[PDB]
Order: sequence, then structure tokens, then C-alpha cells
Amino acid sequence: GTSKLKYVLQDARFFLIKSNNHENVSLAKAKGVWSTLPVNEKKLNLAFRSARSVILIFSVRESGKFQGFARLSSESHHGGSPIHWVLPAGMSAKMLGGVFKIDWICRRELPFTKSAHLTNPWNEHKPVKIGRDGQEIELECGTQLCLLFPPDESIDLYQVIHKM
Repeated sequence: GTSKLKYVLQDARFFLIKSNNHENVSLAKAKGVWSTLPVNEKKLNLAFRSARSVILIFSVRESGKFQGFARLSSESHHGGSPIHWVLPAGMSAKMLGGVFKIDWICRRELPFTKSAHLTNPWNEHKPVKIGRDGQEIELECGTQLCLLFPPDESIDLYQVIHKM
């Protein structure tokens, strides 16, 4: 192991990402990309310039779990190959912001039952599973949450460390 993970998480910022379907998290895991609505895009871009690591912690709505976490490797950008997200009903791709490149740190899941002792001061000290898409997670809560995930032995944090 956990030592390189702790190094990556040192003074990181953390954001809760809520997806309405597994297809979008699967696409993000395969392609190393994420896109969000402009209100969250602006916050993530500010954070990316502001901290050594910005960590996105993903949860599919109604799943009762987190599906993993990843680190921003870029600010948002436009003009690339279109990602075929499964968009919510009535949503258009034009409504989205740009695309963030992300490096996955853990692709394993964590059930909410394992994070019940962690509350987020920035969301009224509600359990950290609770929050709108884009809710920032306070440093200590987010660090402890990420350390709860099962180790993902497929990932080598050496290359992510060099991006810091």
C-alpha cells in the first residue's frame, strides 16, 4: 503493498462520481476517459491545476458499491474521437463537457457496507457513499475510502508517480 498508493494519495483531492449505468464505467475502465456535466468539469479542471493528484471515486447508482478509482492525467479537452456513452434519457452528447484522461488506480469494487464508518465533512457528515455526482470528498475521508478497496495487483503505480 500500500506504500506507493499512499504516496499517490498524499495531499490528493477526491471527487465522488455517480454514474447511472455500468456501461459508462466499463467504457471508462477500458478507454481511460471520463466526461461530466460542465458544472463538475469546471471544478475538476480547477482541482487538476491545484493538487498533485485528483482522484475520482466511481459509483454506479443503485449498485450499492463503488466500482474503483482513478487519477486525472489531464484537464478536459474537446475534439477527439467520440465516446459512445450510454447517456441518460433526454441527455445529448452536446450537453457534456470535455473529456478527461484518467489512469486507473483500482478497478476492483467496494461495497457500501464496508465504508459505513466513513463520513464526508463536505457533505454534512453523511456516509461517504451519499452525494451528488461531483461531490468533493474531504482529504482524510477520501484517503481512508481509497485504502479500503481491495488491492488491484494488475496496476503498477510507478508510471502514475512519474506524472505527479
